[PDB]
Amino acid sequence: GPGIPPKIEALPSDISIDEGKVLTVACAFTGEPTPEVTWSCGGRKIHSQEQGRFHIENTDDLTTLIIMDVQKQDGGLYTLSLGNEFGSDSATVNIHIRSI
Repeated sequence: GPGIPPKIEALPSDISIDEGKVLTVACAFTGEPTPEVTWSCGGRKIHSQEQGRFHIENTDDLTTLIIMDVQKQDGGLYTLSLGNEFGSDSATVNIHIRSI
């Protein structure tokens, strides 16, 4: 086909979750060819780690950020960026971790 610039369908502005739980943030998108997905926090790319607490699952129209056993230190602004040959898009979600 002709190609389609990437577009984050929607990302929440804010999400609150209890400390100690597993956070799951799914976000739908469009783009052709499939956009490269980058999640970042503090200006730094988050890497999906088999043995860590942070995991990322990407498909052709969805990306899901997973944070296991969330801690207060995990709170903050997470940026999702999408890039392909026809353009880019980004959005930020503020993750709030609730005490106790």
